[PDB]
Parts: sequence; C-alpha cells; structure tokens
Amino acid sequence: QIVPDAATCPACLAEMNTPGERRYRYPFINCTHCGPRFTIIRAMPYDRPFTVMAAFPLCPACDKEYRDPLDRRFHAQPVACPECGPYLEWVSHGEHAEQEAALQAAIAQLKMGNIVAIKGIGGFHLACDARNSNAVATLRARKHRPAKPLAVMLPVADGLPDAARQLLTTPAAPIVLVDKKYVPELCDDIAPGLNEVGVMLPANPLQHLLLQELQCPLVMTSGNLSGKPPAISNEQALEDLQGIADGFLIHNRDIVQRMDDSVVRESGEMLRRSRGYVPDALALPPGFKNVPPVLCLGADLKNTFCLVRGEQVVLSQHLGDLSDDGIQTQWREALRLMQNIYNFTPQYVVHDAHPGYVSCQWASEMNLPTQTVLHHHAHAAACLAEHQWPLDGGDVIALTLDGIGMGENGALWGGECLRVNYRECEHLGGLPAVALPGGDLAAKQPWRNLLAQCLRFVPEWQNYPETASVAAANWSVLARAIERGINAPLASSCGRLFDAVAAALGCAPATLSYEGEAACALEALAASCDGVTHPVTMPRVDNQLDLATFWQQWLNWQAPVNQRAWAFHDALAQGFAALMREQATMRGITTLVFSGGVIHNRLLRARLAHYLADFTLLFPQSLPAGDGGLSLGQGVIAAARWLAGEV
Ligand SMILES: [Mg+2]
Ligand SMILES: [Zn+2]
Ligand SMILES: [Zn+2]
Ligand SMILES: [Zn+2]
Repeated sequence: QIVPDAATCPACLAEMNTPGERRYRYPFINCTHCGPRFTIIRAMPYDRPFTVMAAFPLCPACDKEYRDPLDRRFHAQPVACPECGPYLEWVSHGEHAEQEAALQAAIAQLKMGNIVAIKGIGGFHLACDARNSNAVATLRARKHRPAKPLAVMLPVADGLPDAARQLLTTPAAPIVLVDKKYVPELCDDIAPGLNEVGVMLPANPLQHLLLQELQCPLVMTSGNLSGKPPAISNEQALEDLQGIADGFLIHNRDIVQRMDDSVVRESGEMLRRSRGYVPDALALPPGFKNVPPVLCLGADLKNTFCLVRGEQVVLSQHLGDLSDDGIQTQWREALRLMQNIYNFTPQYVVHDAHPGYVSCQWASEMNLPTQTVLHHHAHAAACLAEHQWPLDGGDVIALTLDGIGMGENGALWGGECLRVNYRECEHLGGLPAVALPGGDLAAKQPWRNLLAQCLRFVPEWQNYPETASVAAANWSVLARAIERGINAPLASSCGRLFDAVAAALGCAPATLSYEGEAACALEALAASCDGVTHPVTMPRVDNQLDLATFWQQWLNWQAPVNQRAWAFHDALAQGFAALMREQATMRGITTLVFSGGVIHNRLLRARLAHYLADFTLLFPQSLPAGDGGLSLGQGVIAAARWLAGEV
C-alpha cells in the first residue's frame, strides 16, 4: 500500500541530531515510517527503481540497512546518506555553495532579514523572519500580495492549545489555524485584518535543521507566481522566483507530484486536503457497493478530482484554479499516478453542469460517457457522504451558501434552500437573484454588489453615508448596463451579499487582492463582538429572504462596526433558519445539511446551530465545505444514479 507523505519521525530526527552518526545533519534522512511517498513515485510498484531515487545507487552501509529485516530502514525505498544521496545547493546572485555550507548560507540570509526560496517535499517555499516587519513587507511587495495571510513555521508547538498541538504533530503535519493571540512574536503584517494565523511545524529534515538553527518563527509560504502553477523543478523555481527570493536553497532529489501543505482549523475542520492525506481512500456511505470506475472532475476553483469504484473513493490533492496557465500538466500527472496506484481505468466521467468550465472542456476530450451534476447538489451530497448518510437514507433540506455556481436552467445560484437526496435536487428558495455588475468584476470590487443591492432594494440609497463613495462616482453608467442586462447576470449569491455589507461598512479595500477577502474581513470584525441585542432581520416573503426590510433596518441601526457586522450574520442565519424550518417541518424532514464555501464561516455556523436546535444538523468537517469537496459529491451522486439503474 502507498501511504501519504510523512513528517520525519522521532527516531530519524534523533539519528540526524547525533554527532558520529553517518546521517548526522543529513537533510534527506528517512526510514520505513517517514519521508516522501506520493511525491517521489514515478510508477508502481513502490520500489526504488520506480521512484526518483533510482538515480542514487546506495553505498554498501546504506544497502546493508535497506536489506536487514529488523532495521528501521528496511526497504526504505528513498533511503540515502551523505555518501550516496542527494545534497543541498545554494544559489544567490553569483554565489554558490553546497551541503552544510549551502545550509549555513541560507541561515545567514534569513537571519539578516532576507527572503530565501527553500525546496520542500511537494514544491518550494518562500521564507523569512516572521517577526521582521521589513522582511515581511518586502515579501508582500515583491509577490504583490498586500493582504492574503501568510503561513508561519514555528520551531515548536509550546504555548498553543492542546487541540492545535495534537494536529500539528501528526505525520500529516498540516498548517493549523490558531487564534493570533497565542503567537505574539509574529509581526502584524502576517494576517492583517484577520483573527487567526496558520502555523505549522518542521516536517522534513531540512526544515528541522533550519528551525533548530533559527529558533524563531519563519514565514513559510508557497513558492509560486499568482496565476501560475507552483514550481516543482529547480529550473522553474529559479525562473518564477528570481524577482522575489534573495537566494535559493535547492537540491537534486526530483519532486514528481505537486503537493501543497494541508490546512486545517484547530477544531479539526479541513480547509485544504493535500500533503499527509493524499492518497488515502475513503469508504463510501452504507448501501454504496460494486460501483463502476467513475472519474469526477470537480470544479474549476480549488480543484480536486475523485476516483470512485467498488465501495471507496479517492480524492486528489488540491490542484488549484483550472483556468490558470499550464495547470493541466500537474492535474494530468496527478491523475496518471493515482490511476496507476489504484489500477483504475474510468468507464464514466462526471463534471459540473456549467458549460463554460475548463473541467467541462477537459471531459469532452476523454471518449467516455459523460454526465453532469449541479454544483450545489454536489456540495450537499459531499456533506451527506461525509456523514455516512445511507443510499436509501431519505431526503434532507440543504442550505448551500457560496459565491457562484450554475443552477437549474442556467441560473446562477449561491444562496439556496434545496430538498436533496443522492439522486434529486429540488430548489425551494433562498436569496433573491441580484445583478453582478461587470460580471467577473463583481467578485473583485465589493461596492458593485452594494450598488446592485441599493438599486433594487434601498429607496434614496444616495443619502446614506454607507454609500458615499458609490454615490460620488458616475454609477449611473453602470446602473444603465444593469437595467439592460449588459454583463450584469442575476445571481442569488451569499458571497456577494457579504461583499455588499463589507462595502457598506468599509472593512476591506475598494478593490480586493484575493477571492473572499471582503467576507473574511467582515467575519473577523463580527467575531470580536460577543453578541448584541439588535433589531435587524431578514423576513421570509414566500420562499425568499426580504432584503428590502433587511437593508432598511440594517442601514438605520447605528452601532459600533463589530456589532453591525455581527447583526448581519445573526439576521442572515435567523432568516435562513426560518426558511429551512418551514420547508423541513411540512415535509416531515428532521435532518438539515449545510454546505458551500460560505459555510466555512464560524459565526454563521454557530448562529445557524443556535436557531436550529430542533433539527439534526450536518456540517462538513473532514472535507472542505467549498469546492475542494465537490468531486466527492459528484461521485456519490453518479454512483447513486447508477445503483438505481438509471438510464
Ligand atoms: Mg504562545
Ligand atoms: Zn523515520
Ligand atoms: Zn549511503
Ligand atoms: Zn461552490
């Protein structure tokens, strides 16, 4: 069996720190229990000749250890020592070094407040002293990332809550989001405007050597260019990162598979499932058996694919935005190895119903029967599958909250109440559909969504101080485009409503630098409020939330910004709760499901659970609520349709 890439174990770490050991300070020490796996395999079977390590014949001392059945390194496929293995290389503007000297050059650069690219297990990181305001601002400037929070590597987990330390020290070694109050050493440009910081521990020998030396937190963020796939080869690292990194700590062991760090909350909630979890298979729910080989393509953002067969499913690592330049190479290499590992040949392909998706174009190149699944049906089903809801388990009422997905008859959904089972999705109601002014621009500039909401729902909107910058523009050109349906499609998007409220509070920049930045900012603001008595509501009118009443009460309820943010989350949760209660009770449904990327909002979860104590509630935990779990949903739905003998 192949197991996920694993953090250096205590025994290899001790061997590495023991003077006189042959592997003393060797940055590529591994044994049968730890080290790279999925990332160094060319083809099956798992055997040194079919791994990146075939290039390095073993010295006799190594080979004796590889061959002794009682030795920790028995059949350690990528075992090596300094005599026979890979070695470090340092590259920096006409300066070069190797081995221990390569390591010391990188350490001296980091200590001086410089930024170094470091080769890891599944790609390259950019690093610098996370206490150094100057270094962190220079990294943000060079990478054009003014806001998006940076992951930080700490030497140890001391001082973090027990739940965080437990997750941080598993073989998977994820990034764990922890309250920033636990880590005062971090300069304030690490996650500005947010309440959490992603911390990780050293999990490969090179990282242990660095942190043992530096004894301070290091920014350890992905080594890529925005809009491009991460580098996995030295040449592509050297090329992509030359404007950013002051020097490069690289080496000559190949990485064959892109594998980003996994990201979880301290609570155990999965955000990004990659290194340490891939390629572990998951058991399908009861009633799923003898399923034919199905390839599920997932969706266009935060992509994962899924292989479904028998009574199991296996998800790929995070592969990013499928629209990015040359991402198909990494996607394809990941598909090849995963199919090789599981001896899998698909008979069917399932993909999203949006005909404009890249993933849909890729499906048509495959020469297999294809089928389509609505985006929000798949979110809801991934959450049912994760909770082991049986094939014949019965209908639930689902709340699927995200930015935008294609719904029935070409509609753009993102804030819907649905009656759902593994075969059917019936739309019951939700947010009103509101123009996205400027189409793709509506996700980047929150004021567009505020304008769209004001035009539809807020009489005399120009008189409110919340709308001043909008009001002062020549917004009437945009208003005219909106009336005429020119690049202004209607969407009932929960994410765009967050954006509209964030625009009205002024709590993100006018143009955003990353997807979801305004919603994250609004939630961080709301979470500093412990709850407040307020008059803001979102009544139910038929089967939609009445935003006219909402805006009138919210815009006229003066209070500190945190309390206004809180009141929005509370009113939205109460209004959706009332919709779901009526829908579920009158159909005799006792179980509710919640899914979509907006459901990663902790305040909204907590408020929903508060108003829906009379129901059994299913939220995602071991898979991402967002598009990272979508392939799974597609897979259980295709399986359930086949199992029913559907045509
Ligand atoms: Mg602390
Ligand atoms: Zn080990
Ligand atoms: Zn050796
Ligand atoms: Zn989605």
